[PDB]
Amino acid sequence: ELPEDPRWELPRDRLVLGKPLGEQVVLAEAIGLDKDKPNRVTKVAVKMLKSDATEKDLSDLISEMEMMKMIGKHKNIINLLGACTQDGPLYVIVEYASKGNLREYLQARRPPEEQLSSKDLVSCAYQVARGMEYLASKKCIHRDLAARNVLVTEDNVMKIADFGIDYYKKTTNGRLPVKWMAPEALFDRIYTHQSDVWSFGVLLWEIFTLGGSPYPGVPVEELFKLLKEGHRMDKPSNCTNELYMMMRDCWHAVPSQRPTFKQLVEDLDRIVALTSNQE
Amino acid sequence: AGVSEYELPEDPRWELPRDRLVLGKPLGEGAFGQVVLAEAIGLDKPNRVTKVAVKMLKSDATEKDLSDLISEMEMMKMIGKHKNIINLLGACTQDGPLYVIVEYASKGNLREYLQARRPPEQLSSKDLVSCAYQVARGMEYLASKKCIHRDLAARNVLVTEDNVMKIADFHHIDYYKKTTNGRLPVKWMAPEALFDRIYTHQSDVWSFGVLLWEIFTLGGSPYPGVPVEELFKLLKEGHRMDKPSNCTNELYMMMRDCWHAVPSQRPTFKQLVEDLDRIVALTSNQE
Ligand SMILES: COc1ccc(CCc2cc(Nc3ccnc(NCc4cc(C)no4)n3)[nH]n2)cc1OC
Ligand SMILES: COc1ccc(CCc2cc(Nc3ccnc(NCc4cc(C)no4)n3)[nH]n2)cc1OC
Repeated sequence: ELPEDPRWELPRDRLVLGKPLGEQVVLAEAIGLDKDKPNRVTKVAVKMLKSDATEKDLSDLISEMEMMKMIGKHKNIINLLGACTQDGPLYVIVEYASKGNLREYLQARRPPEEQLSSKDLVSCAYQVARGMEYLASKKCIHRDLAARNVLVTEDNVMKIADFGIDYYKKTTNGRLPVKWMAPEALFDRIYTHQSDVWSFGVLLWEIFTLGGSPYPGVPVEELFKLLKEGHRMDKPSNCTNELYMMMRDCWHAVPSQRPTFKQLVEDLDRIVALTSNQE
Repeated sequence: AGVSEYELPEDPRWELPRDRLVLGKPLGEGAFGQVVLAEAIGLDKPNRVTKVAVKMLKSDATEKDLSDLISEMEMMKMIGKHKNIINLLGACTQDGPLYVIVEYASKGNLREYLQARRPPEQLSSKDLVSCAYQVARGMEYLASKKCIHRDLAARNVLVTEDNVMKIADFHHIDYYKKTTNGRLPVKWMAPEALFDRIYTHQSDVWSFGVLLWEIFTLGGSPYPGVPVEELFKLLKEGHRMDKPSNCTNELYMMMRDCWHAVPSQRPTFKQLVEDLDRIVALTSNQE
């Protein structure tokens, strides 16, 4: 049996499980998630263990939930809304983002859903930096910050997910997560907020290429050689010299010299206000 | 070889006496040939010196390497003169090693020329389109003379003192073989040339598109860190190199057109020369 936390506990008859969202996370409807409004349904995402899970997988899911409780609420992160911990499988209830991951969102909006202006792209970057600055302020290190791990809501709000290793392992889309990793995290296994800033630099590149794949055709061994040579990704087209300078600053060889998330948030705030929405 | 082991046939139209050629510093070398800087005393008519490039065999060459050098010289005679190609000026074929005398381009290859001029002799957007126009004009002439290049890349384009673009070097090939700079020549090859060994003027158009990419990236390296096997996989997926920064949508559409999967759907060198001529005239010299 699991211990019961009344702040977060939702009765099981208040949760209507729906279609799976991805491979497990399912779409669901929560009845009266808020105690003050018991007659309203909220579309939510529910994370649960599969039938083949072990006692280690359960402790991992519990730890993720406990971590989300400690971190607290922020507009630019996927927030915890509740849990079903008693008399049945553990359900971790989180915010639902209907427009999917940021990579897919940007790809679907490439020129021939709707079209994104230059100001909208800088706004995505600002929102992600904002969420990262909050997570860093809570002493949290992400370790896999990428566009695939950023979710977009119905109201186009950016929300960071999975915040709370074999180099040759590939993702579902067939990409290599090492391509987002700072050299000190890759070669010395040193993970800091500065190593996440390097990953944010790769994320900025993904935004301004509208869901572009980093280093296409490059295997792990060749990437290690590019990083050792001090190779850096090329300036995307439809990217200012100022935004490319930001990416390059995030990719400083010396971690202490990279900008912080606080600086990135301030710079991005000023750039948004100066960026045209007319193209 | 056809008596060439002991003596070469004469061609008085092109023959320069050996005492009228002063061999100088080497410019570069391959597996069995080499290129040296030289001074030629009175090429035309009479006593003035011209700085020239001389191609000759290395001391380890075979009869096959000699027949290859002879064939290159004979091909250059057939092709004729054009401003945007390295032209034949003469030869020393009798009583000694074969010397193939060609035009000297002092500012080196286009890849180095563009890299040395990256911002910190700056080049404007009109200068870049002008390089592209000049290469297309040289290629249009070579194609009109039934010459298929097979290795059209910025490394094989030479730049003279007056900034004129001149094309040089106009189962046997190993895909895994690298250049001096450490690049893979397969990254310039058309898919039909790569997968079906079909070489045409349309396959050279594909290479010109990769050359256009090299110009607008100011000597940028195509597909860095990509091995041969992965490149084959990118081409099979219909992957295309990204639009460089400081490159118009019109010039990127030109590159993409050059990279059409169907060779008949690619522009011809005649069409590229016409398009580039119109673009140059409309391109600013102010940036
Ligand atoms: C306990 O740890 C987690 C905390 C939060 C999440 C995100 C839950 C979620 C998913 C969605 N919206 C969509 C829309 C379209 N497609 C998907 N696919 C599923 C998917 C993508 C990612 C990123 N994570 O799950 N989701 N909103 N909210 C997943 C977590 O575990 C992997
Ligand atoms: C019959 O085949 C050829 C016909 C012409 C040539 C080019 C001759 C030449 C070289 C130069 N100027 C410089 C300047 C700086 N560095 C060099 N490097 C030498 C080099 C580069 C390439 C391309 N070919 O040779 N050359 N001007 N003119 C080469 C040929 O075969 C390899």
